[PDB]
Amino acid sequence: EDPQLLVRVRGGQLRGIRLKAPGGPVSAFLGIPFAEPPVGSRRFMPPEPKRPWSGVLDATTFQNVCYQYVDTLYPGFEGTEMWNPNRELSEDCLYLNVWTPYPRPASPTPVLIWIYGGGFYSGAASLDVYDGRFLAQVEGAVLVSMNYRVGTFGFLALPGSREAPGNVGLLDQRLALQWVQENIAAFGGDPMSVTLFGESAGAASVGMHILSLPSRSLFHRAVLQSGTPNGPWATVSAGEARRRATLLARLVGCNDTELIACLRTRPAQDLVDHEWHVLPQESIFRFSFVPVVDGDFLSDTPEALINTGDFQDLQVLVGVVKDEGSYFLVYGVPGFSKDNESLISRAQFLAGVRIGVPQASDLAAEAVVLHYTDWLHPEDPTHLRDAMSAVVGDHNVVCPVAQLAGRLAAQGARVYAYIFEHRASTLTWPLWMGVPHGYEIEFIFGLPLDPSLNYTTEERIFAQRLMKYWTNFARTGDPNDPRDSKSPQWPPYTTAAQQYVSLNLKPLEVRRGLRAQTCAFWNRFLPKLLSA
Amino acid sequence: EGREDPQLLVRVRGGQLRGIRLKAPGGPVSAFLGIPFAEPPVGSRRFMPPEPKRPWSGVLDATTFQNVCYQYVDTLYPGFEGTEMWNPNRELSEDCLYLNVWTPYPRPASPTPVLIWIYGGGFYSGAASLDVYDGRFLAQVEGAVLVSMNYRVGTFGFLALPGSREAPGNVGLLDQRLALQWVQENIAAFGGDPMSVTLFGESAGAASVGMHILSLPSRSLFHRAVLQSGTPNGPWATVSAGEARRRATLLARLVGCNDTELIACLRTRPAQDLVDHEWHVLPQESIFRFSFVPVVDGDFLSDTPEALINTGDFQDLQVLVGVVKDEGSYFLVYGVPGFSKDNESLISRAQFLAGVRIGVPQASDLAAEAVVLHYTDWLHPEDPTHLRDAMSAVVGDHNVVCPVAQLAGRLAAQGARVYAYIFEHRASTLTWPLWMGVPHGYEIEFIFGLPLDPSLNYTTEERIFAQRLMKYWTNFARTGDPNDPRDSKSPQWPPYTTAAQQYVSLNLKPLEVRRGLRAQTCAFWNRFLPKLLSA
Ligand SMILES: *[C@@H]1O[C@H](CO)[C@@H](O)[C@H](O)[C@H]1NC(C)=O
Repeated sequence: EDPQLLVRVRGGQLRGIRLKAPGGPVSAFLGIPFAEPPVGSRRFMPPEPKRPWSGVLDATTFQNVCYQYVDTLYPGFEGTEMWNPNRELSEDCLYLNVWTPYPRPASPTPVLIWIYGGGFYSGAASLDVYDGRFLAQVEGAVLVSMNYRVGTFGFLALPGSREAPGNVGLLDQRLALQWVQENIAAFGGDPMSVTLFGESAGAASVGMHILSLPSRSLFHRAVLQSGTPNGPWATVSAGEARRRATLLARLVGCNDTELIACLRTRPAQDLVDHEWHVLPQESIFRFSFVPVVDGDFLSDTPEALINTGDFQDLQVLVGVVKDEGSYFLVYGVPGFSKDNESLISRAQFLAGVRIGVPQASDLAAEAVVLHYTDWLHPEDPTHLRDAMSAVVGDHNVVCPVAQLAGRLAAQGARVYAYIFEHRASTLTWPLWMGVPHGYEIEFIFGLPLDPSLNYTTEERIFAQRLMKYWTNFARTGDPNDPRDSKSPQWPPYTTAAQQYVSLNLKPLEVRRGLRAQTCAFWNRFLPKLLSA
Repeated sequence: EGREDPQLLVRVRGGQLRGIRLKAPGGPVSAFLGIPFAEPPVGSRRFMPPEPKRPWSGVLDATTFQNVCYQYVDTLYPGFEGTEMWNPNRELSEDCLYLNVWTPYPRPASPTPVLIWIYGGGFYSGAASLDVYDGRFLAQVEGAVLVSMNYRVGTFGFLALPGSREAPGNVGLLDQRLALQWVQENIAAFGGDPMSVTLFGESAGAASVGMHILSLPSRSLFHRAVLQSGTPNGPWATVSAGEARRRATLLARLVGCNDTELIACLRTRPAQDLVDHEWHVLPQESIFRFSFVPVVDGDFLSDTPEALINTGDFQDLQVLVGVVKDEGSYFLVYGVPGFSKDNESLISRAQFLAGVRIGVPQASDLAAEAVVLHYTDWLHPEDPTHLRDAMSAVVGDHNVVCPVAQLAGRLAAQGARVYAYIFEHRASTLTWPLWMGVPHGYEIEFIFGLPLDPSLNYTTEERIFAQRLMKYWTNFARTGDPNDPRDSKSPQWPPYTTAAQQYVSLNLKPLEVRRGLRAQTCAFWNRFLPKLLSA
C-alpha cells in the first residue's frame, strides 16, 4: 500500500498506479469518474456530478472510450489505428486521468489539461499519443485529460428542447474542468494555474471554452493546436442541427420529447450506422454532429463572439503543422491514397475543390482554383496534388487559425504562434503527405523520450524543447525559457508584425505573416463572394 | 537639278522629291521628310478614309518634317521635358498626312529590309517628327531604311458613326494602311526591300501594329511586327460600335449639332472646337479615357481583337513584344489623386481604394474589391510606399502588361514565333521622379539609338546598350530572330512558348531569361476578373 498512490477526492478515495517513465517514476490516476454515466434516459443530456463512492475506488487502468465510429479506411494500418479506440467502447465513458510526479509535488504545480480531437465524432484520452507520463516526469507537471461524449451522444441537438439541448460533449469537458478546480490540489496541482491544451476538435473545444463565460473561471491559459472554434467545420446553426437530428431520427425509425424518447431506446451502434448519412453532401469535414450555436453555451457564432470579445487577461498559444490538408485527402477526394504518390490530373483538382469547399458556388470554386493554380506549371500533377492539400489545410485550419490569432491580438489577448514543420522519422504515412494533421502531438507529449519507440536522438531533443515551450507557456504565459538567455526569442503574435515561429530541428526562426495573402483570400474575399 | 547632291533626288509614284543629307554620329544619312502620302483630309474629307495623294509636279522639298495632325496639347507640367518631349513639334493642321524616310548615305546597292514606325499617344496625340523617333541612327549604324508616318488622331482619326458613309471609323488606321501601301509601291526607289517590311510601334502604335496583324487587307503589306508596351486586345484600345456611336453623338451635342446631317454639322466646326471637347465626353473618372479609339466595326476589325487573337491562324508570323518595368507609374499623375511628379507620391490606403476605382473604371464594387485584395501586401497593408507601387502596378498590369501577356500567350498558342521582353533600364537622363521607375515610353529612345548622340549626355554604358537593342530590333526585322546568327557565345533569346513562357530582361547586363510574364497576376486579370463581371 503505497501512500503516494492514494488520494482523497471529494467523492472519496482513489488508488493510482505507479508508472515508470524513461527518467523516473510517475503517479497515474487513470479512469476517475467525473460524472454519472450518461446512459439510458441521460443520453443527450447535460452531465451530472458523479455521486460519492464507498471504499477505495481503483484508478489504475484506463476506462472505456465514449461511443463512436471506428475507422476502417485502412484496416491494420498504423497511421489510422493509432487514432482508433484502444479500449472497450461504452456510452459510460465519463472519466478523466491525472498524471503527477512521483513523489507528488511538494508545492502547487501548474496543471495542463488535454482535450483530444477527432472532429467531435471520435477520440479518447487513453490513446498512446496523449500519454501524460513524460510531461509529468520530465517537466514535473500535473497533466489531466478527460473523455467527453462524441458523435450523436455528445452533439446531437434539437435546440431549445429540455431533453437534448446540445453541446453536452462540451459540457462534459466543462465538468472535467470543474472537477479539476475542486480536486486537483489533492494531487499537487495548482487550481490557479490551469492551462487547457488540445488539438483539432480539441483545439476548437478549448476555443469554445474561451468563448463561453461559464468556462472562463476554470482555466487561465489556452493552447489551440491545429484547430479553432471559428471556420467551416467547428459549429452549426441552431436550425441546421435541428435538421440533422430530425433526419437521423427519421433514418432510424423515429414533438421533440417524443422524437428523443424514441432515440434513447436505440442501441448505441444504430445511431453510429447513420452518423455519416446526415450529410449526403460529398464533404470532407462533414461529421454531422458538432457543437451547435445555441444562444446558451455559445452565446452567438464564434466569428461574432470572437469579433466582439474582450480578451484582456489571456495568454494563448496557437499553431498549425506544415501540411494540415494532406491527411484528409485520402478520405473521399478521388485520386488520393496513402499507397501511391497521388499525382492528380488538373480535372481531378477542379473536382476536389468542389468536395473540399462544398460551400463554394461555381464562381467561388473558380476563384479557389484560380488562386491555387501555379500558372507557370498549371498541368504539373505534383503542384496540383500539393495544391489540393493546401486548399483543404488552409480553408479548414491554417486560415481559421490566422483569423483567430488576429482577432485575439487585436482584442488584447497575448498570442504566440507557430508553424510545426518536422516530419516524424517513425511516420507511417507516405512522404507526399509531408507533416500531416495530428503529427505534432507525439512530440508535445514527449514520446520520443521512450527509446523503445525508435525515434532519432535528434527528435528526442526536439521533443524536450517543445515540452519546455508548452510547460513554460503553462507556467508563465510565455513559452520562452525564463532564465536561459540567447536562444532566439519567440515573439508574441501581433496584428501589426504578425510574427510566428517554425518548430523544427533547426533552432527557432521568426517568420512574419501566417499565409498572409492566401488567408486574406479565404477570410476577406470568399465570404463577400458567396453572399451577393 | 544641276548643282544639287545627286544622292538626294528620288522619284516616287507621285513625282519628284528632293531630300536632305543629315549628319549622324558615325556618318551621313539620307532623309526624305514630309512626303505626302494622301490628299489632305480637310473640309468635306474630315472623318473620311484617306484618298491616295494625287501626283504633284516638279520637285517636292522633302527636307523638313510636315504638320502634325490636329491634336490636344498637354499642359499638365509646362516647361517640363518629361511631358514636352511628347508634345507636337510642328504646326497643328488637319493637313497632316505625310510620311518620313531615312536611308543610308549613299542609298545601298542591294535592297535593305524596311522598318516602319507607328507612334503612340493613346490615339489622341503623336507625331512621327518627335526627336525620340529619329531614324538617323537606325539608318546609319544598322544600314536600315526607316519610315514613319503621321496618322490622324482624336476625333479626326476615330470619331465614328458606325454603318454610316460619312464617318465609317478607323480612318486613323486607314491613314496608317495607306502609308504601308505607299511603302509597298515606292520604297524600292530608296533602296528598300518591299519583301521585307517590319512594323514597329509603341502603346497605341503597338495596338495599331496589332490591329494590322488582325486586319487581313493589311497583312499583305508587312511581314514582321513589333509591339512595344501595347496591344489591340485589352481595355483601352477599341470600342464597341454602339459605344463609339454614343460618344460621337455626345460630342456632336457638346459642339452643338440622321447621321449625314450630324457629321455635316461636325465638319463645319473648327478643328480646335473638336479638340477642346474630346475629353468632356467621359466625365467618367478614368485614366485611359480616350474617347476616340479604333472601333470594332465589322469591317477593319471583323470582330473584337480578343475574339480574333483567340480564333485566328498565325502560322506565318514572327512577333516581338514587350513591356517596361513600370508601365503604370506615368499614368497615375494624370488624375489619380495623391500622385505627382514633384513629390514621393506616398499615398494612404484610402487613396489606394480611390485610385483602383479610377484605374479600373469599369469595375463593379466586387471586382474593385478583388483588385485591392490581390494588390494589398497584407503584411504591410498600410505602407504608403507599397500602396503607391501597387497603384502603379494595377494600372500598368491591367492596361499593358497583362494584355501583352495575354497577346504573347494566344499568339504562341496559335503558331507564331513570339519573342518577349521586359525593358528594365532607367535613362540616366530621365527627368521623371525616381519613384516612377522605368516608365511607359522610356525604352523608345534606346531602340532608336538616341544615346549615340554624345550631345544628349547618355552614359557610355547606355551608348553600348542602345547599340545592343538596335541590333536586336533590326536582326528581328531582317530574319525574324533578334539573336545574332554569328555570335552564339552571348546568351540566346528564346521564343516565348505556352510551354515555358520565356522572356528576356533588357538592361545593362547581358540577357537573362525569365519564366512567367506576371503569371499569377495576369491569371487574375485575364482569367478571373472577366468572370467576376459575369454576374
Ligand atoms: C504630392 O502631391 C500631390 C498632388 O498635388 C498631393 O495631393 C499629395 O498630397 C503629395 N504627397 C505628399 C503626401 O507629399
